[PDB]
Amino acid sequence: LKCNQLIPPFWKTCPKGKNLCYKMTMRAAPMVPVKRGCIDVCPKSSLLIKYMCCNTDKCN
Repeated sequence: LKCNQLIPPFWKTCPKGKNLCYKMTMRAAPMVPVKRGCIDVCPKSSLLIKYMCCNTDKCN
């Protein structure tokens, strides 16, 4: 269970508990990928920022 952060080859193995990941793109702008990382589950997405969470590696 691992996930890529932004774009060039740089992913990381997620820690126990957090077998999921995400990609916080901004809704303010179209979908600007600001954050990306290893979590468990997505928090409350803000109207200004979309939290694109998943359980599968690479998805972010």
